[PDB]
Amino acid sequence: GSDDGAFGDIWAYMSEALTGAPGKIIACGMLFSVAYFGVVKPNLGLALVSALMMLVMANGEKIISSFLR
Amino acid sequence: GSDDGAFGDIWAYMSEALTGAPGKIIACGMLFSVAYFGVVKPNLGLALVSALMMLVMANGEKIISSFLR
Amino acid sequence: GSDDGAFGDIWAYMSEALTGAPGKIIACGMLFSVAYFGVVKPNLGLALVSALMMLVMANGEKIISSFLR
Amino acid sequence: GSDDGAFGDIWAYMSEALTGAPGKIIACGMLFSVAYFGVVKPNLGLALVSALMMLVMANGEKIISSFLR
Amino acid sequence: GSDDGAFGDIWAYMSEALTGAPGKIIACGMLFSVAYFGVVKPNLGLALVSALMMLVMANGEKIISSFLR
Amino acid sequence: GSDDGAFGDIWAYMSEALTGAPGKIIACGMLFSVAYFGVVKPNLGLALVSALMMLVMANGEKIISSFLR
Amino acid sequence: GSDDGAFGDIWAYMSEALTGAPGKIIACGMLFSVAYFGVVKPNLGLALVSALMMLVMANGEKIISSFLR
Amino acid sequence: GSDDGAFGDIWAYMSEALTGAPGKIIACGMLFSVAYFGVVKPNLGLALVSALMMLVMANGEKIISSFLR
Amino acid sequence: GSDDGAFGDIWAYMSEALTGAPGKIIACGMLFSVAYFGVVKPNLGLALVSALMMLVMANGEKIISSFLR
Amino acid sequence: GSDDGAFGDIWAYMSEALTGAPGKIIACGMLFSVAYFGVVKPNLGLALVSALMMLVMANGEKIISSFLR
Amino acid sequence: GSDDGAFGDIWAYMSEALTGAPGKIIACGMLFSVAYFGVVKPNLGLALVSALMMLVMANGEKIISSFLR
Amino acid sequence: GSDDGAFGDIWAYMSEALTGAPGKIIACGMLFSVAYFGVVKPNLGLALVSALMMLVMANGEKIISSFLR
Amino acid sequence: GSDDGAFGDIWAYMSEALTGAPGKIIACGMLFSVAYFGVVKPNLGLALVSALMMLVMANGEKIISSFLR
Amino acid sequence: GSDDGAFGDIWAYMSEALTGAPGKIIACGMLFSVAYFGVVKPNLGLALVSALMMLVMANGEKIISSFLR
Amino acid sequence: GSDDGAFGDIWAYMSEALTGAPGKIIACGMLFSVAYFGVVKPNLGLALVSALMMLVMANGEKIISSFLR
Amino acid sequence: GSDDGAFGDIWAYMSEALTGAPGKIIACGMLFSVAYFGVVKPNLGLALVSALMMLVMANGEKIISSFLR
Amino acid sequence: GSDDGAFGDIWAYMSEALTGAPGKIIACGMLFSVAYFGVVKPNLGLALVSALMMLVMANGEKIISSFLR
Amino acid sequence: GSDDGAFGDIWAYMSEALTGAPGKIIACGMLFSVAYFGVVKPNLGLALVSALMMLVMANGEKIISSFLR
Amino acid sequence: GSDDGAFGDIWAYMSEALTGAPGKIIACGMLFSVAYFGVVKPNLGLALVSALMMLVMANGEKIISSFLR
Amino acid sequence: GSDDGAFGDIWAYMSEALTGAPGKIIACGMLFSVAYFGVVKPNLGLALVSALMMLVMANGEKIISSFLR
Ligand SMILES: CCCCCCCCCCCCCCCC(=O)OC[C@H](COP(=O)(O)OC[C@@H](O)CO)OC(=O)CCCCCCCCCCCCCCC
Ligand SMILES: CCCCCCCCCCCCCCCC(=O)OC[C@H](COP(=O)(O)OC[C@@H](O)CO)OC(=O)CCCCCCCCCCCCCCC
Ligand SMILES: CCCCCCCCCCCCCCCC(=O)OC[C@H](COP(=O)(O)OC[C@@H](O)CO)OC(=O)CCCCCCCCCCCCCCC
Ligand SMILES: CCCCCCCCCCCCCCCC(=O)OC[C@H](COP(=O)(O)OC[C@@H](O)CO)OC(=O)CCCCCCCCCCCCCCC
Ligand SMILES: CCCCCCCCCCCCCCCC(=O)OC[C@H](COP(=O)(O)OC[C@@H](O)CO)OC(=O)CCCCCCCCCCCCCCC
Ligand SMILES: CCCCCCCCCCCCCCCC(=O)OC[C@H](COP(=O)(O)OC[C@@H](O)CO)OC(=O)CCCCCCCCCCCCCCC
Ligand SMILES: CCCCCCCCCCCCCCCC(=O)OC[C@H](COP(=O)(O)OC[C@@H](O)CO)OC(=O)CCCCCCCCCCCCCCC
Ligand SMILES: CCCCCCCCCCCCCCCC(=O)OC[C@H](COP(=O)(O)OC[C@@H](O)CO)OC(=O)CCCCCCCCCCCCCCC
Ligand SMILES: CCCCCCCCCCCCCCCC(=O)OC[C@H](COP(=O)(O)OC[C@@H](O)CO)OC(=O)CCCCCCCCCCCCCCC
Ligand SMILES: CCCCCCCCCCCCCCCC(=O)OC[C@H](COP(=O)(O)OC[C@@H](O)CO)OC(=O)CCCCCCCCCCCCCCC
Ligand SMILES: CCCCCCCCCCCCCCCC(=O)OC[C@H](COP(=O)(O)OC[C@@H](O)CO)OC(=O)CCCCCCCCCCCCCCC
Ligand SMILES: CCCCCCCCCCCCCCCC(=O)OC[C@H](COP(=O)(O)OC[C@@H](O)CO)OC(=O)CCCCCCCCCCCCCCC
Ligand SMILES: CCCCCCCCCCCCCCCC(=O)OC[C@H](COP(=O)(O)OC[C@@H](O)CO)OC(=O)CCCCCCCCCCCCCCC
Repeated sequence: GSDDGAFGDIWAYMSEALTGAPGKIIACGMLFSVAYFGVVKPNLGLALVSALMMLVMANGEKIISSFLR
Repeated sequence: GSDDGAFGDIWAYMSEALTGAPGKIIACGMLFSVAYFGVVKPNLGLALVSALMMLVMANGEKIISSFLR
Repeated sequence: GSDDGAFGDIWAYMSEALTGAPGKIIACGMLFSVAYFGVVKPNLGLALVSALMMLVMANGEKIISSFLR
Repeated sequence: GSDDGAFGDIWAYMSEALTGAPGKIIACGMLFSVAYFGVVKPNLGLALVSALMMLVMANGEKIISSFLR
Repeated sequence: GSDDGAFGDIWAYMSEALTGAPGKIIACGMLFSVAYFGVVKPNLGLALVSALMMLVMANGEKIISSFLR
Repeated sequence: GSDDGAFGDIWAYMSEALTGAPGKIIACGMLFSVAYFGVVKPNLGLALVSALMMLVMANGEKIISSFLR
Repeated sequence: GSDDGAFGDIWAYMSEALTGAPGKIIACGMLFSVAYFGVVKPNLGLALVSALMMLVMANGEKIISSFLR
Repeated sequence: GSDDGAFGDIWAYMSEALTGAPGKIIACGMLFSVAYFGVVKPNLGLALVSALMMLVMANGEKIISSFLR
Repeated sequence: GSDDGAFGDIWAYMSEALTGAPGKIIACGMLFSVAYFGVVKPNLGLALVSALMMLVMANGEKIISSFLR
Repeated sequence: GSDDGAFGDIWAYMSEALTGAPGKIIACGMLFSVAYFGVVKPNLGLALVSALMMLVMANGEKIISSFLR
Repeated sequence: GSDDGAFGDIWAYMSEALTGAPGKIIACGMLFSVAYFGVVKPNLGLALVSALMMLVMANGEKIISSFLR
Repeated sequence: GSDDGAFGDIWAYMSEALTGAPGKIIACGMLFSVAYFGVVKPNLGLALVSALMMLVMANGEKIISSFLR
Repeated sequence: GSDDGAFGDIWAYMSEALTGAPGKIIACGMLFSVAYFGVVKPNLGLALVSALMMLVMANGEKIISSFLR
Repeated sequence: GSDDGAFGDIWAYMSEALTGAPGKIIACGMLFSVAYFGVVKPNLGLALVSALMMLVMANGEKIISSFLR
Repeated sequence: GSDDGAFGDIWAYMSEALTGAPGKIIACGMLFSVAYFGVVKPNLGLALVSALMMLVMANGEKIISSFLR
Repeated sequence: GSDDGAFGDIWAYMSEALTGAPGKIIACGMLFSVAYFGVVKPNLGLALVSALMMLVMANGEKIISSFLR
Repeated sequence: GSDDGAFGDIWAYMSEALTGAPGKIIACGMLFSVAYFGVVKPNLGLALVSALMMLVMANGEKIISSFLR
Repeated sequence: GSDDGAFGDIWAYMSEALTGAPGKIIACGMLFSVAYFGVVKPNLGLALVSALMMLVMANGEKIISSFLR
Repeated sequence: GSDDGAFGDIWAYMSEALTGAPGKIIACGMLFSVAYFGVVKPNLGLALVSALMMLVMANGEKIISSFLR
Repeated sequence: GSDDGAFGDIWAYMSEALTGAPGKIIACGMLFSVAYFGVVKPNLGLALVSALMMLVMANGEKIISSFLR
């Protein structure tokens, strides 16, 4: 596909925000949720799942660009 | 069918936008939704479903052209 | 029935447009709707229903000609 | 009743047009409406209702001739 | 990614709060839960798991910044 | 009741279509739905229910003719 | 009441059509609807309700004649 | 009141037609409507309401004669 | 029943697609789901259930043709 | 069945991804889960079950192609 | 209250029908529903609730006459 | 207020009919509705609500006379 | 109550069908469900509950006739 | 009860299928489940329970016919 | 019972697979489990139980055919 | 058709105004409406529909010229 | 298209107001609605949707100018 | 954008009220809701979500001004 | 923010009521719920969670004033 | 906080009822539950936990007043 056009700016902003401030806020939210739910039931596996989700987010733009040319 | 006519330009724009900027924006929206809903309930299967939906979107024009000659 | 007459040209245009540019535009609209509604609730079954509707559209002229001789 | 008279030609034209070009145009309109309304809410039952209406149209002249002798 | 933008202040507040007062409150909650559940079943391994979770929290901002550029 | 009359052709077409192409299409739709919903939750009991519904469809004309003389 | 009069023929036609071709067409419509809605949600209870409605239709003329003398 | 007079014949005809052929035609219409609307939404309660309306019609002349002496 | 008619092409396409590309895609989806859910809870019985569902899909057209003549 | 058609590309991508990068990611996830759950309860049998699941995944395309012709 | 008047016949018919044929039909409907819903989830408590509802129906006329003098 | 006047007879008839034949017919209608809706969802609480409504109807004339002197 | 009237035929048909073909079909459905759910969790107590439900169905007409005179 | 009627064919098919191909498939499913669950926990008592369930299935039609006359 | 019908192919495949490749895979799984659990607690009696389970599997089709005629 | 004549100037002005200032004003009105209605119910699909309507407006002159020669 | 003409001032005012005071008022309205609806059901995803709508509004003039030349 | 104009005062009032008395009232409402819903189900995570929503509200004016220039 | 204005009195009342009579009533409700749910399952940890929620309520006004200036 | 106001009476009643009749009823319920569950599994530790919960209830008003000024 083409990254330009009438919606090029919106797509660019979303792609940079995926690894930018909103993405970091969401990742910090996952970290806070993992810490909070670990008070009663300590489970560090959810931390690993959160790290994997962060890795997926870091590669989200590449995946989208590969699937949608 | 025929890709030309009075509505040829609209169809062409929609077909290129399916894998273009609007399609990439929608895919980034799916990625953001997967990241956001994973804060409380971490579920990486929805990421796989989103990848499959992106693959379907990448093949949408081919499917439409095959069904509608 | 008879495909000719005073309204033969209108019927011919509609029959070719069912699988032509307007039909492809409508199918692309279904694909866009399926992609958009899958952001919050991923559901690939609606994609299958859309494919079935496209198959029905591809056979619409045959069905109409068979029912209305 | 009698199919002839001063209005025999009008009745003949209407009876042939029920399954002719105007009837096929109306059936194609139903198909287009079913396809269009299926973009947001996919519902293939309306296609079945449209097929039943087409079947009724194909038998309209017989029904009219049976009721009105 | 970029730490600035419209959501830079929110991200900064969350990053400092991860190791700040809310994070310390959550860690104290884990300590209280470990002490309380140890009344009937004494288990100091959960204290070690809580310490590991605190160590993860102390490194949460670094992990998020490394994954999300 | 009587199978003939002004609506005899419509009733005949519907009765043959119950076990004909439309009925087979609906049964294939049930099979596709059973296969699709079995991806996340494998449940072969719905296949048995679909087979029972197909058996009911195969006997639909007999049931209608018995109830409505 | 009296089954004869100026409207005796209309009443006779309606009474025979209740269990005749129109009634059978309506019952086949219920069967088709039950089959179609069972694709996504298999529910054979609606088939039982349809059978009960067919039984009511088969006794409709008797009920009307008993209530209206 | 008095059932005779200049309008005695009209009143007599209407009173006998309430439970006669027109009333039976209207009741058959209610039965047909109940059967038709039950194709998509099966609801046998409307059949009970129709039976109650038929019972009211059977007692309409008595009610009118009691209210209007 | 009859495999031909106005809906013969749709039925043929659905029957071949049951064991064709869409059916294989659905089966691959079941395999992916079995692999994904086996990360946390390894359960190879769901693989056997998926194989049985694939066997049912391979025999779906035969079952439909046997039930609906 | 046929591997080609409108959905041939999607099926091909899924079949190669079963043993490709997504399949390897899922297998690495199983390995990570086995390692993590072995910290408190060492169980190398789950490693054998994971190896068997990997073997099943390596043969998934063959199984699907054999069941669905 | 008074059981007679212009609506005495309607009230009498309804009171006898509560324990008459319509009431027995409704009770048989409850029995059929209890049997049908017990196929997947066997629950004989709903049978007890249905028996209690039948007991209430048998005493409905007495309750109405006691409340409404 | 005054119970007499030009509208004294109408008010008297309505007050006696509230607990008379029309009121009993309405109460029997509530009982029939409770029985009918209990076929699919058994709920005896609606019977209690119906009994309370009957009690309100039995006291309707007293309430009206107390509010409107 | 009275077994005759306008709804006597419907009540008779339902009473005979409770122990007739529909009742036997429902009982066979319970047997099939018990067999199917016993594949993963063998539980012969549900067979006893199904037998008790069949016994209740065999006595349903007697219970209805006793409660509703 | 009576084995004939509008639903006689459905009941006959279900009764023969209880000990026919579907019943044998379900029994083979129980055998496969017993074999699979015996890999980790060898328990041949579940095989005896499965044999008893097969014996119950072989006598299901007799039980249904005895309970429902 | 009858081994043929709409489900004859599925039953045949399951019966041959009981002693075929899936059955041999399950038996090899039992052997692997016996070997693995014998590392810490050597117990050759579980090998005898596994051999008995294999013997039961080899006779599963005969048992099913004898119980279900 | 011919773009010239007595009404050539009016047609030219309307055609340029479709994509000119009035068309842009109408499109801005759609954007304002989408923003305003999104305050209570956020729905970005209406933005996509508005973009499609803008695309239709951009091609309106071509469509009119193609249909009306 | 042309931004000038008789309606150039209106279009200019609307374009500047989209990102001006009215647009900021509408965005503040979305923020207030998100805060208010979060009192009973806390949902920060609606905040993300509101941010995306604000981003769309910021690019509305560019989209309109690109679609309408 | 421009903060001045005819709607500058309204925008200024809304921006100051977001962090002013109405915003504080809404935040106190969230605190009251969190306290009230914690009576039956104690959940302090909703307090964290409320704090995050308050942080978003404190940065709402900055976000709006950044998105809408 | 500013604590004064048109809504200053409402905000003041809510802030004092958070630690006033309504807040104490809610805290007593939490204590009553903890006591009541401890009858069957004694759990004093919920008392600690309730104390923490009370501490949060005591600091709610400070948190709101800090977040919303 | 302030113990007076519009809700002062409700708070006073709740505070006195915590150690009054409702609190004593709840404590007696805990004693009855401890006695009842001790029939099969004698456990006097639950009596100690109940005594501690009673001590907490006796100090509930003091705790609430200290936390909420
Ligand atoms: C101020 C202190 C720093 C924040 C500390 C805590 C942050 C919260 C995360 C952990 C709480 C976990 C326990 C929750 C307890 C819980 O049950 O939560 C339920 C609540 C609702 O989430 P869902 O809608 O997924 O849940 C549906 C049901 O679960 C409803 O209960 O979850 C959230 O709202 C938290 C996720 C937000 C995380 C993403 C936030 C970032 C996106 C927005 C960024 C701002 C956009 C601004 C645009 C203007
Ligand atoms: C420019 C970018 C490419 C377009 C991207 C998106 C296209 C829109 C489709 C997905 C949006 C889905 C979410 C919608 C959200 C939504 O609620 O939509 C509601 C809106 C109204 O649809 P209905 O009238 O079916 O809805 C009734 C109620 O639902 C009203 O809300 O749906 C549409 O207008 C979209 C369907 C148009 C699809 C067919 C268009 C092709 C036909 C016209 C071709 C041109 C004819 C020209 C003749 C001159
Ligand atoms: C006042 C005295 C000092 C506090 C002492 C005890 C503190 C509680 C911790 C130990 C209790 C353990 C036994 C619990 C017994 C138990 O079953 O708890 C269940 C309860 C609910 O937790 P989850 O939602 O994880 O549980 C789901 C199910 O388990 C429900 O039972 O757990 C908590 O609420 C405690 C965790 C809060 C810990 C994090 C608190 C800090 C985050 C909030 C900070 C304030 C944000 C303010 C924003 C305005
Ligand atoms: C040609 C193939 C054979 C037909 C196959 C399917 C037949 C349709 C039945 C199943 C579709 C179910 C899903 C529908 C999806 C759906 O939403 O339907 C909605 C549509 C409208 O029904 P209502 O007006 O009850 O609905 C009001 C709203 O629901 C509108 O949506 O229902 C029908 O038209 C079907 C019922 C007709 C059945 C009675 C037909 C027989 C009466 C006429 C006989 C001819 C008289 C001729 C006189 C000249
Ligand atoms: C690109 C990489 C290759 C794909 C890898 C993964 C594929 C996904 C399968 C495994 C995910 C399992 C965990 C899911 C996690 C999960 O919770 O999923 C939930 C989601 C929704 O499924 P249901 O509607 O059954 O679920 C209802 C609720 O469970 C909603 O959560 O499931 C799916 O969408 C996956 C099934 C699609 C499988 C069939 C797809 C093939 C049909 C469409 C073919 C295209 C038609 C095109 C027509 C134009
Ligand atoms: C960054 C470091 C490298 C990653 C290290 C760890 C990876 C996680 C695996 C081990 C954690 C085990 C303990 C978990 C603790 C746990 O309770 O997990 C629960 C969580 C939810 O899984 P389910 O939905 O199966 O669970 C349902 C309930 O168990 C919820 O608790 O499991 C996962 O999400 C992990 C499986 C993902 C494994 C497959 C990932 C690959 C598929 C996606 C590939 C990307 C697709 C991208 C498309 C855009
Ligand atoms: C003949 C057999 C004995 C009757 C058996 C059943 C009686 C019906 C009650 C139960 C049906 C419940 C399920 C209904 C299914 C249903 O959806 O009903 C809908 C229908 C319309 O009621 P509404 O107008 O309240 O409903 C508005 C919407 O719900 C329309 O669907 O309800 C009725 O007509 C029943 C209430 C009549 C009850 C009061 C009747 C007594 C007043 C009239 C007395 C005669 C006056 C004569 C003056 C000349
Ligand atoms: C063709 C082969 C012979 C049939 C073999 C299997 C028959 C099915 C029974 C066992 C399946 C159990 C596992 C199901 C898996 C399952 O989840 O089922 C769910 C499905 C829906 O049942 P409910 O509506 O009770 O369930 C609500 C939710 O559970 C939806 O999942 O259950 C049925 O449809 C089966 C009961 C029908 C049994 C009664 C049928 C006889 C009444 C109709 C007679 C015909 C009337 C014709 C009138 C025209
Ligand atoms: C292709 C190779 C031959 C097949 C080998 C294995 C067959 C599967 C049996 C053993 C697996 C045991 C471990 C399962 C692991 C497991 O957890 O299974 C769970 C899954 C769901 O069963 P339920 O719904 O009873 O379970 C509810 C929860 O347990 C969900 O996990 O069980 C089945 O689907 C297997 C039973 C099917 C057996 C009956 C099949 C025959 C009926 C259908 C016949 C076709 C009808 C066609 C109509 C068109
Ligand atoms: C690649 C190397 C060769 C494989 C070596 C080891 C194979 C595993 C057997 C021994 C492990 C024993 C210790 C396990 C440790 C353990 O705790 O296992 C637990 C795990 C789960 O089994 P269950 O669901 O019976 O257990 C329930 C709980 O025990 C969960 O822990 O057992 C299995 O998955 C192994 C049985 C599979 C054996 C049957 C496999 C053949 C059927 C599938 C054939 C493929 C179908 C394909 C269809 C597409
Ligand atoms: C003074 C304090 C600062 C204001 C605080 C709150 C502002 C309201 C926003 C949040 C309320 C959310 C809950 C509402 C509850 C609710 O149900 O609202 C319903 C109400 C009606 O909206 P719709 O017509 O979309 O709704 C149709 C149905 O939902 C009717 O209920 O929504 C609005 O009016 C709010 C949106 C206005 C937001 C845009 C305002 C800016 C445009 C006008 C600028 C002035 C133009 C002046 C020209 C002279
Ligand atoms: C008179 C004796 C003293 C009161 C003793 C008990 C007080 C109740 C608390 C413990 C019951 C726990 C077991 C409940 C069993 C239960 O299931 O409850 C369910 C019920 C509904 O609560 P939710 O809406 O959170 O629940 C949703 C679902 O759980 C519905 O079941 O909970 C409450 O209503 C209790 C919380 C009220 C506590 C706050 C009350 C103070 C706020 C109002 C102050 C007055 C405002 C006046 C303005 C005019
Ligand atoms: C008449 C004889 C004297 C009473 C003897 C026994 C009293 C019951 C206590 C011991 C039973 C223990 C075994 C239960 C077996 C059991 O499973 O119980 C379950 C049942 C439900 O409790 P939960 O809702 O905590 O349980 C949720 C699930 O466990 C449901 O099973 O527990 C209670 O209802 C007992 C607690 C009431 C105790 C508090 C009562 C005082 C509050 C109400 C005061 C009146 C307010 C009036 C306002 C108008």
